[PDB]
Amino acid sequence: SQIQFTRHASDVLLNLNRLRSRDILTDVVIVVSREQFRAHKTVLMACSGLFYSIFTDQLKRNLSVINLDPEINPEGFNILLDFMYTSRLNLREGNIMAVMATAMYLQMEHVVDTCRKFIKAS
Amino acid sequence: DSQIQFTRHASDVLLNLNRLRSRDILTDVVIVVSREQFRAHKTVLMACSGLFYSIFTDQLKRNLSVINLDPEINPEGFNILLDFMYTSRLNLREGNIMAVMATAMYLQMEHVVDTCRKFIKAS
Ligand SMILES: Cc1cc(-c2cn(CC(=O)Nc3cc(N4CCOCC4)ncc3Cl)c3nc(-c4cnn(C)c4)n(C)c(=O)c23)cc(C#N)c1O
Ligand SMILES: Cc1cc(-c2cn(CC(=O)Nc3cc(N4CCOCC4)ncc3Cl)c3nc(-c4cnn(C)c4)n(C)c(=O)c23)cc(C#N)c1O
Repeated sequence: SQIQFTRHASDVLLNLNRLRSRDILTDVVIVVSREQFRAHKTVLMACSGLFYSIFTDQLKRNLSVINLDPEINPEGFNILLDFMYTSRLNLREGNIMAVMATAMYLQMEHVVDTCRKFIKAS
Repeated sequence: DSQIQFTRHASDVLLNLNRLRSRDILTDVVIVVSREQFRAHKTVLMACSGLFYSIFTDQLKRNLSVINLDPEINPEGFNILLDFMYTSRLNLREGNIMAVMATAMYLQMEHVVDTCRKFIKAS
């Protein structure tokens, strides 16, 4: 017998995004071409297969500054990073290309799937 | 303006954070509760507790790796609330209601406290 708090997880994520906005306990800077992004490694690992792999591998686990592949563009990463901390994704025909490629690179199948559906729809 | 919202994202994030805790991956604090030690992520503690948010909002308190709770706090009560923080689920029983409530009040977790109040009424 347990009590289920329906909004707990969502409330936790809100507060994690609050901490991100004020740069509290952020422990990694993601560099994407010309832009810097600060985040929590734990959240990154919780939302991306790439980051889960990096931060559990003996080569890159302790890095505090990560450089994504040059082909990734900052606009797409910003979108997916905001999704990580909000569960919300702003998808349009003008950014779907970048969003889908970034999500495939970050290994985030749900966004990829949603992108594929968005394409075959329009 | 509008956007797509993934209804299960947050729950899966929390589950993966709990998996990292179980693996002791990127845990950055030890909470000492009488004779017991609990490892955790400050970020989750801050996101779930008014006490932990207040403590760790100080970068010098945030630098600490060992936090001793009030010695009067029951370790089983804290363990129940720690599991709750990482799962959204609270194991409330007649055998533990008093420890959970006192601990929830100490950690400044209103929803659990009020849940315990409703529980005590129903009993
Ligand atoms: C909430 C959310 C999460 C993810 C998402 C997160 N992670 C990383 C991840 O799994 N971390 C953890 C896994 C475990 N394990 C416990 C034992 O069993 C399960 C694994 N423990 C702790 C952590 Cl932290 C993803 N990894 C992949 C992937 C690609 N190749 N492989 C081999 C895996 N794919 C495809 C994904 O989608 C995601 C994506 C989205 C989206 N969109 C999303 O919303
Ligand atoms: C999901 C969940 C959360 C909480 C819960 C979490 N926090 C801590 C918290 O808010 N941290 C953050 C706050 C902010 N903001 C602060 C205000 O504006 C600027 C930004 N930014 C990031 C973070 Cl991390 C709580 N603090 C109190 C409390 C008691 N006195 N005071 C003064 C506060 N009470 C009563 C609570 O319940 C909770 C409890 C439960 C339960 N049960 C639960 O399920």
